[PDB]
Amino acid sequence: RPLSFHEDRLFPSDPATRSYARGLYALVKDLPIISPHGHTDPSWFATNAPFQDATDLLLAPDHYLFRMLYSQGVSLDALKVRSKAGVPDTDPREAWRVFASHFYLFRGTPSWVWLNHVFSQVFGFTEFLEASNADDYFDRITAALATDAFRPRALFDRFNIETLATTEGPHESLQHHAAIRESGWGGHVITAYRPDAVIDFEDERSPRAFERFAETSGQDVYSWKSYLEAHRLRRQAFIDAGATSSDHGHPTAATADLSDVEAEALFNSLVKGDVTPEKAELFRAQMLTEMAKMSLDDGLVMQIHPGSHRNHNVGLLNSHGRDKGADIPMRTEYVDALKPLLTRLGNDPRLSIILFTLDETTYSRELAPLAGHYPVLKLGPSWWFHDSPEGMMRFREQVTETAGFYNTVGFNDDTRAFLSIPARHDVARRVDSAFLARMVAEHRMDLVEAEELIVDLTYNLPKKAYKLDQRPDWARPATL
Amino acid sequence: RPLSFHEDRLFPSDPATRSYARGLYALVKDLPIISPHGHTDPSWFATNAPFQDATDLLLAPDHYLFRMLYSQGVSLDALKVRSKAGVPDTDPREAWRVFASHFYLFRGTPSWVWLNHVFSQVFGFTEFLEASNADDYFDRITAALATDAFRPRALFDRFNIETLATTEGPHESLQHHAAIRESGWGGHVITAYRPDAVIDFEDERSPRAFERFAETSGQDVYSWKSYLEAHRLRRQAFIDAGATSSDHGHPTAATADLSDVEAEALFNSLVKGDVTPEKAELFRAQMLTEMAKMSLDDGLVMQIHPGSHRNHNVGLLNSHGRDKGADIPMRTEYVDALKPLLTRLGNDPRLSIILFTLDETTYSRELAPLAGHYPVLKLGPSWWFHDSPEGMMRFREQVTETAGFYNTVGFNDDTRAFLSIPARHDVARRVDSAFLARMVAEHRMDLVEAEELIVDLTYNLPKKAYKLDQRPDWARPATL
Amino acid sequence: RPLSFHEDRLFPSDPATRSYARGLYALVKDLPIISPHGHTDPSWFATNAPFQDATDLLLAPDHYLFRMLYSQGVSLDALKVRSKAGVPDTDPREAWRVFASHFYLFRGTPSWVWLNHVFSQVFGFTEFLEASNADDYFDRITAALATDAFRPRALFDRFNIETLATTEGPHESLQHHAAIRESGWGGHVITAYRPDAVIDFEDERSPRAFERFAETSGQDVYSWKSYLEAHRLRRQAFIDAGATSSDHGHPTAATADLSDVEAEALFNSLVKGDVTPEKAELFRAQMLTEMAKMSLDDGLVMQIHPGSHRNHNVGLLNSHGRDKGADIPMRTEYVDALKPLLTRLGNDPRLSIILFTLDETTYSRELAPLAGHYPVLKLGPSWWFHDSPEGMMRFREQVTETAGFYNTVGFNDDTRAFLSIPARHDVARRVDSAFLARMVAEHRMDLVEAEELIVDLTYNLPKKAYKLDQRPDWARPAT
Ligand SMILES: [K+]
Ligand SMILES: [K+]
Ligand SMILES: [K+]
Repeated sequence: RPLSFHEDRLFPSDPATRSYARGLYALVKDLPIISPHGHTDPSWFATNAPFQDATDLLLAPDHYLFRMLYSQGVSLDALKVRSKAGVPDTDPREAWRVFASHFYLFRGTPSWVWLNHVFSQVFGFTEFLEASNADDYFDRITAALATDAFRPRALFDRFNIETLATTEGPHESLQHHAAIRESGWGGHVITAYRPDAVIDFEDERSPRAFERFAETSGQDVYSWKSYLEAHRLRRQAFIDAGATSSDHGHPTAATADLSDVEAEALFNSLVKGDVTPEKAELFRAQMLTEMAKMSLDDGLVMQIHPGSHRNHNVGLLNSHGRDKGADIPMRTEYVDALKPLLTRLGNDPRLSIILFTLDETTYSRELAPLAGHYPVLKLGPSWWFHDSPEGMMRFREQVTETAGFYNTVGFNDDTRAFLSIPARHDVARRVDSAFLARMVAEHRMDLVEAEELIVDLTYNLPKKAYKLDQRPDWARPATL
Repeated sequence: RPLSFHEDRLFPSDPATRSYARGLYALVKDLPIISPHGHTDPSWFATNAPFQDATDLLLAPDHYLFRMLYSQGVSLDALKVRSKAGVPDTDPREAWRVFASHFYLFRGTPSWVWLNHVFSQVFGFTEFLEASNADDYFDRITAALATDAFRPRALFDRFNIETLATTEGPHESLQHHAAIRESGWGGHVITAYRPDAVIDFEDERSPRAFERFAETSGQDVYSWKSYLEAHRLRRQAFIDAGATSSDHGHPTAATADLSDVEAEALFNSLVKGDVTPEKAELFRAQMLTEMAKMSLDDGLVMQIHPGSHRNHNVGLLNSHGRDKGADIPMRTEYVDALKPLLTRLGNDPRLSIILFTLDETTYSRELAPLAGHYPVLKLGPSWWFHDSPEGMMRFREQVTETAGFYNTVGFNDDTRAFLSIPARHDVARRVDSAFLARMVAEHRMDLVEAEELIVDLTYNLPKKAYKLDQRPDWARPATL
Repeated sequence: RPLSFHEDRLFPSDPATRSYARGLYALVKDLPIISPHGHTDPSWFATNAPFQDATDLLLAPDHYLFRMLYSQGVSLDALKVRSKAGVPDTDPREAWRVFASHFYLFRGTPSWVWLNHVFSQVFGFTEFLEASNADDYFDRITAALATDAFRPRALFDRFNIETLATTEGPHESLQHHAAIRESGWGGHVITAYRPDAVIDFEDERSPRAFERFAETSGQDVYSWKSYLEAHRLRRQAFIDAGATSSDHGHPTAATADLSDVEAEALFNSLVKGDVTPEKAELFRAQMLTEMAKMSLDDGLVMQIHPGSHRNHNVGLLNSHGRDKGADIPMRTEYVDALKPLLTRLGNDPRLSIILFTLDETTYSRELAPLAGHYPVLKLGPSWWFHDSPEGMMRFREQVTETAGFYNTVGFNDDTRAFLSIPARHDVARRVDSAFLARMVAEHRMDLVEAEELIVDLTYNLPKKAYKLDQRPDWARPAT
């Protein structure tokens, strides 16, 4: 069976609308990729070591894929998924065989589009992945990964990535990032500040996180005023690594505006070990405001990623640990939650906040009204389960009416799967084009406006929001 | 004015999409109906007595219809709706006359589609229902009901129903199901286990339910371990009557994982008469887990139907009683709610749970993320008010990207109106055809995949999910 | 760059569906405007004084426009927005300049459609608004407002408005309405009862509104039984001014059924000064039921507009005050909330309630199942942030299947911007035509049904629902 990957995919069937869409996408398809939020390993580009298997690249590290298979009765051992006891005994060929046999599950899901984009456009496959085709797929991409063109830096250059952001905590060292810039390569690989491990006292890996947060900053992190200094010192070390943004994956969008003493008192109680869910929530809430207060000084762009019920499968958390596809969205609140921070700093020009959600109902109700008013608020793209074609379309249909396009930030891939990056960004460009085309076709915007918009949405608006206009000296110049 | 019931109804207007839709539907339109959850009376097929009126068959027992009329100033006595004081004194012809004169209300509703299917396909009417057409409709339906071709069993065969499930509690007899099997007629009419009345202590008809639950089981029902034995024995009796499923219509999706002594303690308090809203919730929650623990042994597929505010009209509950169209959906939660059961049994191979909702906002947020991960969880079709062209489409648009298609169970009609069964299944088939057609037209799926999926969704997937693959000897063999 | 305002705007691109839409809209485009809920100033038509600037008419009063600009970093002083310290020192021409340079922000928003309608249809502009175009736009509409064709009364007649309802509290005078109905101009301008200031005790302007509520009624407003009489007497004065409606903008849709004695107990505590959030909520809850009980006698139609977290920007409330575009929607509940009122009066033929929402998730879940059952309940059109093409389409797509079309109430504009009224009503007619066309094209309704429906939805249904069938003798006959 052939792999048919149509040049006009994701555009609406209506030929009038499809013709407008294709023209808008034409203006935008070969523009460089700006990836200002993501979870790729910077040690891939630091060492420039090859990837080994198809499984180690596409199957084992991607939770979107092994979720579905786990959901249908397949063990994580059968797919070589990294356990807490280490990498399983399974043959990487046999792990791939199981995936290929279960590839039908992904029909109508965005993984069908992303992987077939990788298969047809990166590897040049001409047949569709099945059980009969499985081994041919395995050894042909294993062989491709051994070649010099499929080295991490070479792929970065081939994919036309202008900016790539990894996410690191304050307790981990930025040694791999230093290696990117002191090598002459010039690929603009940046970091972002995720202090979640030293902010969430209910995190099980928080005691060890605090311990190496002390090493990296050289401060008394168990006393409040030097805990804050430690954040300031580490933030500056991130800005020195090029970072322009901070990221905050809290369970809630809650913020608080405690006095310096009220915060210290709370900090003392939690460090003492008297950790209640109420105190831990309030500290996370106070830290959002505290991080924003530092952003007034150091100029970091603040991303809030709330609403994930992390580690919902308890039995899986014991056996395999974090990020194994069992993080489930919760209903999130913003109007009452963000009010304390917005009372203090909501009209401040020096602050920039980008809001994400796992709860689509808040789009037209809360997010678009808030962001269409507050100078500091901006709207991030549809995230996680919603970075799909239908989720992206719902975003545009529900957000634009009140917020407009200029109160959004564009798109990020938000992935560990490196090869899927051009695939994911392509999908975004086509869906934006489809939305914009429909506005032209229904005479809700002029074509001249639409042609200005995709270039803005794709390229200019991400760059302004993430303060990416100032390229460093160690990076390549920005060219079209 | 003519009854124009078009061949291309429910397909999108876009001609390229419409023609894919038409092609997929043709592959599926004449497949047998599998109806694994519903509320038809089993006595209809055991006695094979004819229906009497157009009013008694279409108007009086259907709450979808009299709701709208009651909503517009019509009394239920005017429409011959069974009161708590019995069947009203009004003329069935006059009841039909009022409905006919108010049939315009249903413009744009799915009942327009279902009833016009019944009028044009089942009865062969050629004119549209109006006030001046009313009497002609009444006596032509009534005359038709006297014929041998409109006997319940004869209609079951004409409709090409393969499997029909009814819904009984543990306190009622499986009298009519035994009579169906024992007869020469080979219709596969089965049952479903719905223990709601002996589980909800806040149910007003619970003390009488518990009383006859003791008669049907022969057990000490007001003592814990033998209340559980009474459930096991009754479930076995349902299995022997052909049941493959259980059904749970609780106010919430809440589950619990109490110890044996904690469960007995709570049970004893409620049996004593200390029914507090908190304790009644906890028992309904604990019983969800308890039914799943029984399902580990007997293989009953567990359907959860939560989130209905039953009997919202208090005045109507006093005068007429239950199921009179005053049950309003509530905001429903699944993530925290289902966690205690999923921690215990979420990764078990032997357990099969099907989740339904009245809260469409949980599709992309909670249900699909949960069902796209857990081995035990599957998604039921859009239910009740969302069992409709716009509703089924929203389900498919919001659920597919995370759960896929193979984590869904197809379609159930969930109706008492027997004549609307082929009408409702036809709507399911056209909307599914329309959705798949849009995937093909926008090149998000290959035609080959869509042709496979339409047949699976219609026939194979409802069969697998409801364990309908073993026909019993007392029914017909399954042919296309 | 030309101002191209296409004659088939807002209809779907699909040529067959579009052709149906165009035919349904043709049946309805020139019908008179029924505006059963709005916030226009009755003194405009009473005095018939002209409007001054482009800024004072279009930019400064409309919060949809200055929301977007403030959101991008523009000060409200730079846009001549009324502060608490009065009208700013800035030039109206220079305020217009800022808006014109930032008109690109409104791409994809309903403000694009409304304003270009005003620009092309009301004014006759031929070029698109830009920074280089700013000054020409300003003084050409400044000069047009001086002319006799653009006087409030002349525009009312030109726009073919049949009915206009304004919104007044019980503590203010209906002098301007009295001036309307005694002059020879036959424009049907009515009012609507909005008792929010004398019911919400957490309102900062409540103690002052209680004082003038006593003045206009001549009752002991600070004791329960005469407080209720003060409402009844003021409600009669509104009906004298032609009002058919009351409006209730509470934070919650909560209702209550307290006894006469529990209600007085609660009232007495709040008048004492013991205002707690729980007591204030319960009073707002009880007062909804009380207004409903009054509606059984005087026949007023009850509009519930819940869910707005008003004055979310604290610093802006202190500096500029109310209605400055910082009123954010909250999640709203209707099922448990409306139950105490519906247990008492849910089946009563004399009662009419119209339900609004700011929370689109309640449409298919709560609002349509409630309205598709209870004899008293009806659904108002998509409100505020949702009175827009995608919002109205989501409304129709989520409400119709359970509630039907006859449990809805048509459209209202809900606006201060008087020139935007025909624009907003046109959008409503185009989207309704679009939705009905899609039903016909998918053969879910017949064309005969759709042809009846847009005329009902546009004209007949709003009139029946707001009891606008009996024209008073001071107003022009409807034609
Ligand atoms: K599953
Ligand atoms: K109604
Ligand atoms: K903003």
